[PDB]
Amino acid sequence: QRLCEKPSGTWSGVCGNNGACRNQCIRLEKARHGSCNYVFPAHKCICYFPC
Repeated sequence: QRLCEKPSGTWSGVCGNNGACRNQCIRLEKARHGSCNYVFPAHKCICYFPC
């Protein structure tokens, strides 16, 4: 399947950005991609790792 997502463990609380989220996942969680996905009813930071 696609990239296997992993809930940002370096992030906390509500999320309001995709880039800072992505960037954080890149450097801190060593993720290749990241975004602020909308897991209803809230936006959560999700890092993407090569699956």
